[PDB]
Amino acid sequence: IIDPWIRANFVQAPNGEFTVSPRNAPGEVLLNLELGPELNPYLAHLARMYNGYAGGMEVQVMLAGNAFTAGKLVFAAVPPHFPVENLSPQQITMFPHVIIDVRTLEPVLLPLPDVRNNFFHYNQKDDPKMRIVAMLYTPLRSNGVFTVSCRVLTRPSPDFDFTYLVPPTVESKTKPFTLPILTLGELSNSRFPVSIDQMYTSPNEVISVQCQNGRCTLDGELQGTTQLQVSGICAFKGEVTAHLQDNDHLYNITITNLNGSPFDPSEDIPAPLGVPDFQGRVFGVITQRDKQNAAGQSQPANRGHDAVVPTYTAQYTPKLGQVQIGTWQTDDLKVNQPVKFTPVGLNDTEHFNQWVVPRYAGALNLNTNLAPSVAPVFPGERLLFFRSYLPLKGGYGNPAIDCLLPQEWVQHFYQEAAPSMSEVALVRYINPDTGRALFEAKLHRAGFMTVSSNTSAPVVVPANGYFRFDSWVNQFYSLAPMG
Ligand SMILES: [Zn+2]
Repeated sequence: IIDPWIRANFVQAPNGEFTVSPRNAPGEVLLNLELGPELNPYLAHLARMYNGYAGGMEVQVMLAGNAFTAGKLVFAAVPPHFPVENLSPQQITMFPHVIIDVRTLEPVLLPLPDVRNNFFHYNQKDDPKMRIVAMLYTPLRSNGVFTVSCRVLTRPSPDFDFTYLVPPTVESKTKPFTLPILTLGELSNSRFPVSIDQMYTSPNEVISVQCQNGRCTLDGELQGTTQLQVSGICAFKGEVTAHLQDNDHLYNITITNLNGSPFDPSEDIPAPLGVPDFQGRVFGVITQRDKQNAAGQSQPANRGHDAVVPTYTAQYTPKLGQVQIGTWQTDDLKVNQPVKFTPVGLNDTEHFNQWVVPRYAGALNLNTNLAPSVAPVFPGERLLFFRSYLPLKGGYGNPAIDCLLPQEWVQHFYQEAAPSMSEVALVRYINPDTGRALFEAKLHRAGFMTVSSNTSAPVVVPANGYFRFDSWVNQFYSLAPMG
């Protein structure tokens, strides 16, 4: 079935690119890949039309170093159900292996067999398979800071074959990860219902964030209070159940879900979906349309006013089903009638902290079912944000919400739901008139981006640039410096 061009020529793997520097030590696994069609884009296209597969492959490795470096790498094949975590460089020579110097101008070849105890593999129902492992065999001396770039190419062996025809692109587990082609003038903020202004790198005191809107993994798993509508970010609806007099007016509100269903407090969610996930005074518009008809040509009556929702206080308890608003010196809200809130911005920058999570069940309770905190782990990297600027009702300031993902990428990751081949995907930011990349970043499975920078500053880009998915990499991959 396979075209004889495919069987004769090597094509770059989707898990292909890696690095080796003299900051690496012999004993660290630089490359750990698994057998299967995902190592070849033509086979990855043909795999979406069949049910199963069997067969081994052939791997070519290119190294790019000069005549001023020294050292040896080793590439070996490791069978299924063998532990890989405590391999030493002495043990890896007891496998089918190849040892190469870094000064060479010629690529390296290794066959990767398909050792199995059955007739074929299924695309669903995964099972362990053969792997290829690379570690540094002798220490790397770049005498006369020099990072060496490396690529992996594959092609099928003469015994590789596909088994049963299924309808194309229906069966999952064969879908490739794609990233949508949208510019920053077309993306939207995911933690507040405005549009994205620029890209920005994190401050020196921000090393770990935990937000609850705009959290979604690359596999398409919504987390926290993340929903899909832009009109539902920082918005809620329900009925007024209470009234209070103060300097102001208070209007306690029992909230429901945004589809109209009542909110069950025992669900595995921190709060109803789409409530604000930061501390501050959210400014917006509250509105009522009545449920009974006063005469009025057989129509209901309507109210709409300005309101403030403070989320740092003891009465912002959306997990318990309550929220309290405020109208400055206005009393026109009927009790026992439905309300809807539409967010506009903030009132002032008082008690405004964007990286502090509210107490969703109030005081005397702990937040449960929270999305996990994210952070960079590689030495010398920081978080990358998408920054918008918000309106204020009064006072002085220039407030800003940062987000981890654009809302359109959340939507695309939900609709596609492709499997993740590794822990980190390498992306680049392409200038489409020339083809030159501007910077490169890491995109993690949990849904956040890190760059290699020393400053907290806005990122100056052209107007038509976009991100492009290039490869799946591992944790040892060393990004080029952004500045
Ligand atoms: Zn009142």
